[PDB]
Amino acid sequence: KVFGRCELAAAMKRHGLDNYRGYSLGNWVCAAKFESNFNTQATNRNTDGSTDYGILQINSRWWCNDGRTPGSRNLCNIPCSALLSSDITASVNCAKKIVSDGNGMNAWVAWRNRCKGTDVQAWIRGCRL
Ligand SMILES: [Cl-]
Ligand SMILES: [Cl-]
Ligand SMILES: [Cl-]
Ligand SMILES: [Cl-]
Ligand SMILES: [Cl-]
Ligand SMILES: [Cl-]
Ligand SMILES: [Cl-]
Ligand code: NA
Ligand SMILES: [Xe]
Ligand SMILES: [Xe]
Repeated sequence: KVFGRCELAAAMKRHGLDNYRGYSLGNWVCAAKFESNFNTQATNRNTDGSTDYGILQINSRWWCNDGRTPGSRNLCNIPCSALLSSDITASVNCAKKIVSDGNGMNAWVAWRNRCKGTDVQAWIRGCRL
């Protein structure tokens, strides 16, 4: 599923991401925009052989199990496929673990490079919510 911006904002809000660990909803929407272009099915292979999954591009090195990332953990206790669902619950739940992990949203390289420090509220501007 490719979310619309406002539709994703709504979904993220519903799932308790707005201001989760202090990160306003625009941060999450922005991160999702640049991580996946709001596409729940987004996948990207990393050079280390791990893969990033879903609307927030959660990595199999730590967070999910894909059966093909040797020595990996599965800290969200989920198959990485769960992260590709049109329903964002698993992505959100895993994102919450990630962002609690100590480096906050810097875990998401696109957030750090494209969202951090920017007018992230623009991403939820005009949305009803
Ligand atoms: Cl957009
Ligand atoms: Cl915001
Ligand atoms: Cl991540
Ligand atoms: Cl497996
Ligand atoms: Cl694995
Ligand atoms: Cl684990
Ligand atoms: Cl933080
Ligand atoms: Na893993
Ligand atoms: Xe991929
Ligand atoms: Xe998400």
